[PDB]
Amino acid sequence: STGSATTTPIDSLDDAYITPVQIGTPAQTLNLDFDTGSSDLWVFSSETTASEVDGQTIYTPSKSTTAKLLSGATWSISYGDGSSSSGDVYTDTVSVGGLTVTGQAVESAKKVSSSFTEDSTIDGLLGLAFSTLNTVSPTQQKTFFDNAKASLDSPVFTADLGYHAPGTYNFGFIDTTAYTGSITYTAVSTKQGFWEWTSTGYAVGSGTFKSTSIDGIADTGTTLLYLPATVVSAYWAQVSGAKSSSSVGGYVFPCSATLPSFTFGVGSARIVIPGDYIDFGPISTGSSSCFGGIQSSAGIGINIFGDVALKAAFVVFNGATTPTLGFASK
Ligand SMILES: NCc1ccc(C(F)(F)F)cc1
Ligand SMILES: NCc1ccc(C(F)(F)F)cc1
Repeated sequence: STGSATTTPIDSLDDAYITPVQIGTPAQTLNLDFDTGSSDLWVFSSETTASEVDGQTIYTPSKSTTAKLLSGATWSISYGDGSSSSGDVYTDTVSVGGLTVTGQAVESAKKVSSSFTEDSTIDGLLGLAFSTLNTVSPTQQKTFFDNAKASLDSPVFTADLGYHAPGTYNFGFIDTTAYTGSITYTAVSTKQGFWEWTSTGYAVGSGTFKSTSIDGIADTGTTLLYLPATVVSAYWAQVSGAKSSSSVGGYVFPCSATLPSFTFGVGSARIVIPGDYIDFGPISTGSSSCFGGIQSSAGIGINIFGDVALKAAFVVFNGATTPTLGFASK
């Protein structure tokens, strides 16, 4: 079997992408944030503290004839940005673009952090990292991808994120019409539960390519590109007037500047991020200081190839017994 679903940016800056997901019988359609950096499928629900819901579409298990409460199971998650949520667990039927999984763990939020409440466009998250990171206790649960793997034509999914435009998540097949040239595959380490890989280096604009190993994770659930301080300093040094601002919390630049592209290596291949992808607009309404899309990972502890990098490529998440990541230009 296969599945295909359109994913849409939630705002004018591509801060996140939402994809419609059908849950329950009859279907309840929720717009979920597909997150290859986490492994919980959790949703706003009829059980969520009422004051913590502000416009989200909620999952109502009591209206689904296929929902079963997973007795005694709870979940609690904290994301690298400080957001968090927790609740109890149902199993139900979950469908993504024609691909159906029965008995999927659907984690019902009882409590969500403020950043989720204020995001009226995101009804929940669909985790696509490895199931070892799932937070359900006392019995760990599998991700949607792990549950679907056996019935998929090929144990893969692909991310084709758009720049200020819709894109596509495909499950079980590779669309050879969606990219140019060849796909370059690179080894993945699952030892931390992430889609973790090693980039072979970088270039700033038309500068010389620097061969150097950068270990990081492919994370559709993170907006920006977080790289080591040496690399990030080399990039912003090429933008007149750019500086790291402690009050803002990262590199800012004059909104009148033109940004250079950023190239990152995948084996012997190169993915080029156009400079416009790195502009995240004014730091406050009406400001002439703009926020940069490439930031330092020094405070994080791991390098993150977030949406800024991934949307410049066609990305294959190969969940074979030896997992790999594939990157192609598009
Ligand atoms: N998108 C999920 C996510 C968020 C943060 C991290 C961090 F910070 F731990 F790297 C990993 C994965
Ligand atoms: N990386 C996972 C993640 C995704 C979105 C959010 C937000 F935007 F809702 F806060 C937090 C954490």
